[PDB]
Amino acid sequence: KLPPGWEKRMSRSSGRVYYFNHITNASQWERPSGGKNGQGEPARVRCSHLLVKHSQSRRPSSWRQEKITRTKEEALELINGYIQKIKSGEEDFESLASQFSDCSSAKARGDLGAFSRGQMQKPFEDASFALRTGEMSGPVFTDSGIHIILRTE
Amino acid sequence: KLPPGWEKRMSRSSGRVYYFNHITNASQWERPSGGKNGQGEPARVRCSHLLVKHSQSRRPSSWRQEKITRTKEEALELINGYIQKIKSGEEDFESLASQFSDCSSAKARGDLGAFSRGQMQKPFEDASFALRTGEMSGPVFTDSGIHIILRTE
Repeated sequence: KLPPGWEKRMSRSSGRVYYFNHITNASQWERPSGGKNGQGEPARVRCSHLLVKHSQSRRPSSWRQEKITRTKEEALELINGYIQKIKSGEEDFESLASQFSDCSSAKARGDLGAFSRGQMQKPFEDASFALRTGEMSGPVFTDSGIHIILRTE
Repeated sequence: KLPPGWEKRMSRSSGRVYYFNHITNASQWERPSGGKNGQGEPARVRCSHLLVKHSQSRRPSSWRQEKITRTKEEALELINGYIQKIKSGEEDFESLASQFSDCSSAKARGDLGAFSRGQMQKPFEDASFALRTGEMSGPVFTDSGIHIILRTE
């Protein structure tokens, strides 16, 4: 039981039990399922994303700044903060992506349109295809930087 | 702190702590916020809903059945099951609304379009306007029956 990549975990040095997805890096308190079988993954998905680059990005530059100097660590710090703000309900994905995404797609509020496998960097693709409609990933690491992915279709 | 209608609660006879919204009846393990002030509520929203009627509905009839005979209790049982299935990620709101909503809007996968205050039954409206974009309510009781509301805009 439990959909692809999902496993019950516990925070280190704590008694907090949650569910974590090994493919999307998403964490949630809620059990990810309650049967459907032989479903596989979708052949095509539509996602939006929020990218936070760092000094180690293949191209450490964006519409936000000519030279990204933040470290991988600081980038992750920011990504976790954005995820926290979205999950709290205080800020929505689209407004945060429009303001803070280091990807040009920020102009379209982070929307990347629909795509199939073979287009995006492997970890990005793996996470995108492991998300069910409406789900949001955790921190996804690619050569571009760190992403938060939202599956819209 | 905590947005409109939200309060930290605990399940009776248990140690399970969660957050509950008194206006939308939504329950979640996640703190609903992490500051914005003087925000009020949106003047217009767009929502989708899934209605489960019961024998006490003003009009106990729908495209699903000429006579709804289920009790208020059974209707609530069903609504809670749908909320559970959506939160698990096993089923999405639109497909469930298309199949089980007793409202004609089922034809549009539950979409009601955009609206302002003064159009919908009071409890429905109160819940809709207390939802932030993307949020889903808990069981909302109106004269029509019991609803699950999803704010899309």
